[PDB]
Amino acid sequence: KPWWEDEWEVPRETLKLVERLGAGQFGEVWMGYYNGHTKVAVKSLKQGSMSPDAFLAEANLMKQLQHQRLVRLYAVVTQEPIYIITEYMENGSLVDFLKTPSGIKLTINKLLDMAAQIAEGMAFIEERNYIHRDLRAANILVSDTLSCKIADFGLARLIEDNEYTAREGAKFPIKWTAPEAINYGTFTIKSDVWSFGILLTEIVTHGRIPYPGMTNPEVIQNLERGYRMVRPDNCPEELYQLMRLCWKERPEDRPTFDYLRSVLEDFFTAT
Ligand SMILES: COc1ccc2c(c1)c(-c1cc3nccnc3[nH]1)cn2C
Repeated sequence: KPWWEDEWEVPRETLKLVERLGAGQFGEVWMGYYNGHTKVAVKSLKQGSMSPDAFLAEANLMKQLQHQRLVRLYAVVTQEPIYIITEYMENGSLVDFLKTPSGIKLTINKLLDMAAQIAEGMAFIEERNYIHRDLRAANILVSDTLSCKIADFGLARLIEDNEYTAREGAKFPIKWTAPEAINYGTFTIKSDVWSFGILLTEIVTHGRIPYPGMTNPEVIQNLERGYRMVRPDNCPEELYQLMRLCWKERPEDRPTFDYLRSVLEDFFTAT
């Protein structure tokens, strides 16, 4: 729909940017208020840094993916500078939160709780025939009530047929990305499952970088041998064995996201 007819389009006057949370190559991220009272997060596009159409594609995708466990699109300003306005998450990135004084005091119980909420969000995505492709602690946001939500749908895709294949020159974070997606550029919901496995190590290690003390080539090489990530410190063996299902050699052998939720809910209540 055209902006003058789009229900997500708002006048720019309704927004007040209060505090800059981040700045990068492609724009900024602010905490602000909509109509005076409603805390929102504003992502503004740096005019010229990238394509307005490419920028907005993230918003259009969020129109299709609405759920309590996914960070919600709030509105767009489609005149330059382009704004994407979203649900505000008071506790920010999971990778950052786990490192704060509060984050540090969480029981393994609450950690499993959180892990279950993420998998619940991914189950909705799995069921809607989407993939995320960028799943990792840095892209999970945390509310003021210590609940978690999927974020960053920049690379997220709808799957008409089974697979989305990226460019041959396309490059992805090597520690989080499934072998097939690194090697062949082929992504499926199953390659998100692999990332989920890695994310579990970030949760239990409180946001430490995966594969401690290993370069990418060493990581790619260990995997090809049949090795997986060394048991993280203080990791329940149950959770570790769950990570392992996520890291199965064949995509189709990796569990569903609905299975992972249900399993993580059993771990959680049993503690
Ligand atoms: C740059 O990363 C940060 C650092 C601190 C932060 C943030 C992001 C956020 C935050 C970023 C963010 N982005 C979208 C929707 N909700 C959000 N909440 C809140 N705090 C307190």
